[PDB]
Amino acid sequence: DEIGDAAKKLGDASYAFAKEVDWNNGIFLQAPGKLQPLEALKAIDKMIVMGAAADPKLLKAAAEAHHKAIGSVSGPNGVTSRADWDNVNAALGRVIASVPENMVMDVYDSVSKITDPKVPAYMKSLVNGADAEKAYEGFLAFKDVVKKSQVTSAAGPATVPSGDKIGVAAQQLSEASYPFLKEIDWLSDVYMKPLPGVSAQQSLKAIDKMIVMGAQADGNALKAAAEAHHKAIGSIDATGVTSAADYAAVNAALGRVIASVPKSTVMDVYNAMAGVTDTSIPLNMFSKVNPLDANAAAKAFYTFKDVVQAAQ
Amino acid sequence: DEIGDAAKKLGDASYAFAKEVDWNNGIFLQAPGKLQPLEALKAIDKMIVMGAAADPKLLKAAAEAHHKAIGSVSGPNGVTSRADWDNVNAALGRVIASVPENMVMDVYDSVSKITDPKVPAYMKSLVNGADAEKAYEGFLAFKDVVKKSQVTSAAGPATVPSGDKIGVAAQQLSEASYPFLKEIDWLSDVYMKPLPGVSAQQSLKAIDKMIVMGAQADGNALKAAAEAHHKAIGSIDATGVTSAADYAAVNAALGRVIASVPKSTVMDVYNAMAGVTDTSIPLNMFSKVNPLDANAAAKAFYTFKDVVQAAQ
Amino acid sequence: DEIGDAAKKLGDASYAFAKEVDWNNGIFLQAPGKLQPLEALKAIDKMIVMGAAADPKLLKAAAEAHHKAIGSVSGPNGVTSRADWDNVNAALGRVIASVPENMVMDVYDSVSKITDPKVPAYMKSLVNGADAEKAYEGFLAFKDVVKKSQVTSAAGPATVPSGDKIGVAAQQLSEASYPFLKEIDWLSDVYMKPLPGVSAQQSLKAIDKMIVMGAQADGNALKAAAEAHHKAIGSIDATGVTSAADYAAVNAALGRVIASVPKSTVMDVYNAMAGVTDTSIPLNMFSKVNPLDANAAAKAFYTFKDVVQAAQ
Ligand SMILES: CC(=O)O[C@H]1CC(C)(C)C(=C=C/C(C)=C/C=C/C=C/C=C(C)/C=C2C=C(/C=C/[C@@]34O[C@]3(C)C[C@@H](O)CC4(C)C)C(=O)O/2)[C@](C)(O)C1
Ligand SMILES: CC(=O)O[C@H]1CC(C)(C)C(=C=C/C(C)=C/C=C/C=C/C=C(C)/C=C2C=C(/C=C/[C@@]34O[C@]3(C)C[C@@H](O)CC4(C)C)C(=O)O/2)[C@](C)(O)C1
Ligand SMILES: CC(=O)O[C@H]1CC(C)(C)C(=C=C/C(C)=C/C=C/C=C/C=C(C)/C=C2C=C(/C=C/[C@@]34O[C@]3(C)C[C@@H](O)CC4(C)C)C(=O)O/2)[C@](C)(O)C1
Ligand SMILES: CC(=O)O[C@H]1CC(C)(C)C(=C=C/C(C)=C/C=C/C=C/C=C(C)/C=C2C=C(/C=C/[C@@]34O[C@]3(C)C[C@@H](O)CC4(C)C)C(=O)O/2)[C@](C)(O)C1
Ligand SMILES: CC(=O)O[C@H]1CC(C)(C)C(=C=C/C(C)=C/C=C/C=C/C=C(C)/C=C2C=C(/C=C/[C@@]34O[C@]3(C)C[C@@H](O)CC4(C)C)C(=O)O/2)[C@](C)(O)C1
Ligand SMILES: CC(=O)O[C@H]1CC(C)(C)C(=C=C/C(C)=C/C=C/C=C/C=C(C)/C=C2C=C(/C=C/[C@@]34O[C@]3(C)C[C@@H](O)CC4(C)C)C(=O)O/2)[C@](C)(O)C1
Ligand SMILES: CC(=O)O[C@H]1CC(C)(C)C(=C=C/C(C)=C/C=C/C=C/C=C(C)/C=C2C=C(/C=C/[C@@]34O[C@]3(C)C[C@@H](O)CC4(C)C)C(=O)O/2)[C@](C)(O)C1
Ligand SMILES: CC(=O)O[C@H]1CC(C)(C)C(=C=C/C(C)=C/C=C/C=C/C=C(C)/C=C2C=C(/C=C/[C@@]34O[C@]3(C)C[C@@H](O)CC4(C)C)C(=O)O/2)[C@](C)(O)C1
Ligand SMILES: CC(=O)O[C@H]1CC(C)(C)C(=C=C/C(C)=C/C=C/C=C/C=C(C)/C=C2C=C(/C=C/[C@@]34O[C@]3(C)C[C@@H](O)CC4(C)C)C(=O)O/2)[C@](C)(O)C1
Ligand SMILES: CC(=O)O[C@H]1CC(C)(C)C(=C=C/C(C)=C/C=C/C=C/C=C(C)/C=C2C=C(/C=C/[C@@]34O[C@]3(C)C[C@@H](O)CC4(C)C)C(=O)O/2)[C@](C)(O)C1
Ligand SMILES: CC(=O)O[C@H]1CC(C)(C)C(=C=C/C(C)=C/C=C/C=C/C=C(C)/C=C2C=C(/C=C/[C@@]34O[C@]3(C)C[C@@H](O)CC4(C)C)C(=O)O/2)[C@](C)(O)C1
Ligand SMILES: CC(=O)O[C@H]1CC(C)(C)C(=C=C/C(C)=C/C=C/C=C/C=C(C)/C=C2C=C(/C=C/[C@@]34O[C@]3(C)C[C@@H](O)CC4(C)C)C(=O)O/2)[C@](C)(O)C1
Ligand SMILES: CC(=O)O[C@H]1CC(C)(C)C(=C=C/C(C)=C/C=C/C=C/C=C(C)/C=C2C=C(/C=C/[C@@]34O[C@]3(C)C[C@@H](O)CC4(C)C)C(=O)O/2)[C@](C)(O)C1
Repeated sequence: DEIGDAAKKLGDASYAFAKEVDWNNGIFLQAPGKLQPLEALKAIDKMIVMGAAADPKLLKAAAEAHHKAIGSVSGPNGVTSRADWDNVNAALGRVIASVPENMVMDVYDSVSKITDPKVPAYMKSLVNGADAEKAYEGFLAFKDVVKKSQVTSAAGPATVPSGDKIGVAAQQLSEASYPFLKEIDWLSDVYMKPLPGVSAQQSLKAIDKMIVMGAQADGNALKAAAEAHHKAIGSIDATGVTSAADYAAVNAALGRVIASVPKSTVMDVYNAMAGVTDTSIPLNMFSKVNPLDANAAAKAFYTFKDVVQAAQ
Repeated sequence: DEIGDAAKKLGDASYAFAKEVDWNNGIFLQAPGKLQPLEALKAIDKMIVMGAAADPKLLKAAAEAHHKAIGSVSGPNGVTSRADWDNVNAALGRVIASVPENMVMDVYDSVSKITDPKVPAYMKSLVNGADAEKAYEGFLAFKDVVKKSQVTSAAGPATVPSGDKIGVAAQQLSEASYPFLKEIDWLSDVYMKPLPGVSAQQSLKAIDKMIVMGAQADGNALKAAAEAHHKAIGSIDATGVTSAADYAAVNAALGRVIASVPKSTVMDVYNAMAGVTDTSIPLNMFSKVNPLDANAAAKAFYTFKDVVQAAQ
Repeated sequence: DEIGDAAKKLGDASYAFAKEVDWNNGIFLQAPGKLQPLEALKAIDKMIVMGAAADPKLLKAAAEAHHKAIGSVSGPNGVTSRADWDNVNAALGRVIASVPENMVMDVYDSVSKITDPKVPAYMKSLVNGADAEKAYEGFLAFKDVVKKSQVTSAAGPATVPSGDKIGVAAQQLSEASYPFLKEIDWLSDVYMKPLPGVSAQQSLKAIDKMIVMGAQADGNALKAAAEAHHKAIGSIDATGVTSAADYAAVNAALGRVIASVPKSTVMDVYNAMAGVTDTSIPLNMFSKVNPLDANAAAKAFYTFKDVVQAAQ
């Protein structure tokens, strides 16, 4: 199609740059400058709004393209194959075209507000400058083709079930675990400390299982879950804690996402995460909160997941 | 006997409740409400007084019953068999009957002072309420049978060597290690942080080795060691640290306990604990004290254990 | 030779003491009293000056003697064989005789300033006192033989290369990593916290690989690298951080040391260190600094090592 043809031209312009980027650099776990959690949350919110508006089948296809790209990584910089680079870019271009321009620009603007002005020059300094310049000229041509195809209005929101078994169970989980939620330091930098002993390629294989799960999940359930997180961001207090009602709606929506893929897909995520998560990480997190509230939350989670399991 | 027959009736009333308690919940590592270390120490002291007064052969038998019960645990909640539930309850009833009523009530009163009033309702909320009520009615009938057999005066105290090789060596250990003892934060919540990567059932198998060791140990030596801890609690300062003299008496008494079982029984404890203790736990503890005082204490310990080893 | 013959007499006098010392005690990782980092750095500086003045072939031979001695360790206290004790003492005596008396006395004076006056008595208390006294009388006789052979003036400095590929690359590494260097707490006691789960004998086998590497490295390159550290100490600020220029000269000098042994010698060090370094140690260090500056330093290091690798 037009975007796919344009992605091939973009690859001609940009794959030399892609091969030189060191994708295994740990810097990409960090914020693009000083960490500003609530300012960053505004940018994530714009992304969540955009993802909720995007065509669910095109989001699926873009996830699938990234899964395939992970399988073709080679060499010391972690670069995917030329064909997969193009396949990812085409799929993302189709996603971009499925939402109105203002939603895309809102992401750009909100990310630019948290990005240190010196970040582009530092990134470019690690690669061949002419190749980066050629890649960017390629991007500018590509986005013109994307815009030609781009919708001018956003699709409406998802339907939200009420009183289903997961929703009822989520109320109980949320009441039991909100004290724990309120204890957690949502503004900490700890979430960007690296996983001890885990290479980027090993992390990527765990992320892959979540990408695969996303591609399998029900698109309407995913959309509704994104919408619930947008609501929740809007209701935070000064410490970043969402309201109790919005938390419960997040838990219900995520339970419905879990139940929209088979057990094996979810266990693949869990098992891959278990392989990369040092056992001191849960201990460190637990140690920062009230231990009674954490055990109350965990007991409630293990009860809730039985309701999800039955629905799944 | 009368208590054993009553324990069978108690089991008819209470085993349904036992099967539904989630014995693998980590909450039981935590204080029953907000941690109040010096108030809890008062409760532990009442337990120590009671244990020192109890019949050593009945304490032994109760330890043995728990060892046997650990072997029959099954199912997702960690419940022991019906037969072993009864065997534990009978053995504990005999222990209770071997001390005067006031010592038992002193434990109840001192634990009640640290227990949040909402704890019973939270526990009951996790199980079938009718079964918990039936279990408690069973307990009330059982305690009447126990009371009929209960002594009215406490048995006398233990015999204690003075100037034996272990006692002399304990003086040296204690002088070398009291600076370390004083450094430790006895009022911290860290001792209730869980063992990373270790399930409740794995921890239980390590605890089993200590229960086995207690069942083998000399009852008079155990009694004397309990009495030494009661005295040591009496002399604590405002930070919880006992006097140097009472510390030395504890070390001597514990050395005599160690030497009252064979080497293999003690090494079974050590090896099981090594299997559940993350190597960062000793480091974390060491990092909170003066490193010279910790090495002085450790060197003194490894000297002391040679005297214990020879006596053993 | 005269020093070797005298080392045999020293061994007759001191090996009984050596067998008694508990060389596996962790206390030797710690400062000899309260840690005083900048005062200790003055003593290290005197050792660096002395090492830079010492005969490089005799330093090599003394490193080799320690490598051999590690291989003959036996028994619970970690003592090397009698023959290797003598071989080490003779080799060290020859090193001492290769520098002027004032450089040796300067080390003694600067270490004595950081050593708590009670340290000698505590060490002696752990061994047979008569054997320690016999060993010290032996040392006093030995040092008289060493002095008879001792030079009266210091050998000259090393040649400092300029503009070689390693030096040019070190400029770039140093510019990129100086922000990280400035963040590190150089005055912390953390560097003397022990390695979790690693015995002294396991640590010793990792140190052995560095001793072997030192014995193989170019003596002039080692000398120049010592001299660069002496200069860097001279330019420290109140937090202990050397100047940017002296840091760059250290990096250049160390790169030349690395490139003066084959890759396999360096990888033997790395692999042995990987076997004794808990993966939480890099995380703990990373967590104390700016994560962007640490990743900038690391990316620059992995670029720099490619230049070293080509030269090597
Ligand atoms: C249902 C559900 O769960 O959905 C989930 C789905 C996902 C996908 C997983 C997900 C996500 C992530 C999302 C949405 C990411 C969105 C990314 C958007 C990127 C936008 C970009 C780069 C935009 C721009 C705009 C630019 C403009 C450049 C110029 O105008 C400038 C300034 C000046 C002009 O003179 C010239 C110009 C050159 C024209 C530019 O250069 O770039 C999320 C949040 O998890 C939700
Ligand atoms: C650790 C490791 O190894 O990770 C490996 C992981 C993988 C996945 C295997 C891998 C890979 C591939 C990767 C990451 C590819 C990333 C591609 C990103 C593509 C982004 C695109 C196209 C984004 C946009 C945004 C657009 C915006 C367009 C507009 O806003 C613009 C401007 C101006 C408006 O006026 C009009 C507009 C139209 C609204 C657009 O048109 O396009 C790799 C490299 O191997 C690394
Ligand atoms: C199209 C598109 O946009 O896709 C995007 C969609 C998203 C959603 C935005 C997105 C994402 C994120 C995704 C998918 C996240 C997935 C999360 C999965 C979580 C799974 C969990 C917690 C699983 C488990 C399993 C457990 C098991 C526990 C037990 O068995 C254990 C051990 C032992 C038993 O004795 C008891 C037991 C208790 C039974 C547990 O405790 O937990 C992504 C990547 O961006 C792609
Ligand atoms: C910086 C900042 O301020 O950020 C703010 C951002 C927000 C969004 C506003 C905000 C918030 C709210 C947040 C994060 C809420 C998070 C909720 C997470 C819910 C996750 C759920 C339910 C996941 C699961 C996984 C499940 C797995 C189930 C199974 O695998 C299990 C086990 C075992 C299998 O055998 C069977 C199975 C069924 C397969 C399940 O059943 O459920 C907050 C707090 O305000 C912070
Ligand atoms: C570009 C940029 O800046 O992006 C920014 C974007 C954001 C969104 C703003 C952002 C953010 C915030 C994020 C991701 C927050 C994530 C928070 C996660 C918190 C996780 C917690 C608490 C986990 C746990 C696990 C626990 C386990 C407890 C137990 O298992 C334990 C031990 C032992 C068992 O016996 C009992 C048990 C009870 C079961 C616990 O107790 O707690 C950030 C970082 O600012 C970056
Ligand atoms: C030598 C040596 O080392 O010994 C070691 C031995 C051990 C065993 C290992 C050891 C230990 C632990 C010990 C001793 C534990 C002791 C536990 C005691 C439990 C006591 C209980 C539950 C008592 C009560 C009392 C109750 C009263 C209820 C009522 O009166 C109430 C209010 C009102 C009435 O109207 C109705 C009523 C219903 C009548 C009740 O309901 O319960 C230790 C410390 O390590 C020392
Ligand atoms: C992680 C995991 O799996 O752990 C597993 C570990 C095990 C061991 C295998 C296991 C098990 C079994 C367990 C824990 C059993 C516990 C039993 C407790 C019994 C307690 C008893 C009888 C206590 C008392 C107290 C009494 C007090 C009586 C009086 O004070 C009363 C009232 C009133 C006074 O006026 C008169 C009095 C007479 C003075 C009494 O008469 O009796 C299980 C379940 O499998 C879990
Ligand atoms: C009837 C009744 O009431 O029973 C109750 C009685 C109690 C007492 C109240 C009770 C309890 C608690 C109990 C039993 C506690 C037991 C504690 C045991 C501690 C044992 C220790 C530290 C053992 C070791 C072994 C070590 C070995 C070290 C070395 O070998 C190593 C690696 C390598 C060699 O090269 C050098 C070495 C240096 C030689 C060491 O360093 O330490 C309980 C459970 O309540 C039951
Ligand atoms: C909250 C609060 O305030 O609490 C307060 C409570 C108190 C009680 C008042 C208090 C206090 C004092 C305390 C805790 C003192 C603790 C003393 C512990 C002593 C433990 C000893 C000796 C244990 C052992 C184990 C041994 C093992 C020996 C062997 O295995 C070894 C190695 C190797 C084998 O080959 C041979 C072997 C021979 C088998 C041994 O020889 O000895 C304090 C500080 O005031 C705090
Ligand atoms: C190029 C390269 O790689 O260099 C590296 C090489 C190394 C070797 C690895 C290295 C190193 C370490 C170095 C140099 C260590 C130096 C050690 C020196 C020790 C000196 C000693 C014990 C000196 C003395 C002096 C004493 C004097 C005693 C008396 O006078 C006193 C007071 C009073 C008189 O009345 C009696 C007396 C009895 C006469 C004594 O008793 O002891 C370094 C730094 O890494 C650099
Ligand atoms: C964990 C573990 O197991 O580690 C194992 C590691 C090994 C390596 C295997 C091992 C071993 C052996 C070891 C450590 C041996 C150490 C030997 C040290 C020797 C030091 C010597 C000779 C130092 C000096 C200093 C001198 C100074 C002389 C003068 O200044 C003096 C006074 C006075 C001036 O007026 C004149 C002077 C002339 C200037 C001198 O003449 O001599 C062991 C024991 O097995 C432990
Ligand atoms: C004669 C005399 O005086 O001798 C004395 C001389 C001295 C010098 C004073 C002395 C000393 C100290 C010495 C020798 C120190 C030696 C330091 C060596 C440092 C080596 C380092 C960091 C090596 C590496 C290797 C790495 C590998 C990384 C990778 O491969 C990895 C994993 C995976 C790939 O995919 C990518 C990769 C990135 C390629 C790395 O990242 O780092 C001593 C002991 O006193 C003796
Ligand atoms: C207390 C106090 O204040 O102390 C003050 C003390 C000072 C000295 C004044 C001071 C300072 C400065 C300091 C410490 C500087 C430290 C510099 C360290 C440089 C280390 C280097 C370059 C090491 C290496 C190792 C390399 C390995 C390369 C390879 O193995 C690699 C990877 C992979 C293989 O396949 C190939 C290979 C080629 C084999 C390499 O290429 O390089 C400061 C900060 O002021 C503090």
